[PDB]
Amino acid sequence: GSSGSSGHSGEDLPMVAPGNVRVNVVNSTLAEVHWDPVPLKSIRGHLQGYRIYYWKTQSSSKRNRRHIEKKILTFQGSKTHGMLPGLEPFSHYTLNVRVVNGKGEGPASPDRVFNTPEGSGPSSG
Repeated sequence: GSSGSSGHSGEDLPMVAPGNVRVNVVNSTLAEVHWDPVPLKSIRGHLQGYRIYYWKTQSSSKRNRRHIEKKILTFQGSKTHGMLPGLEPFSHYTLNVRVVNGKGEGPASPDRVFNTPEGSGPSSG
């Protein structure tokens, strides 16, 4: 076989994703992800931001419009941590970090997990 043709010229694009990924749950509804500040050599050009993809785990939609809600988070500029607000308590979540530059994204780093504690607020039933 082959599978080939198409070429390009230009297109600087990123190459690797951030080191030492971790996440710390902060509040019942708020977590804080951590990652390493990648080299410009991997960014190739001008770092726009970190994006984070994440989804609800341990809910599992089932039957009625069965899919997984795969949400996105936006941290422009060269942070090394970024919060997950507007989540749920007593739930598992999965997320991953991706670099973005002036040309596009590159790869996403290894996925991570966090479970949120229990709750807080005027719950009753």
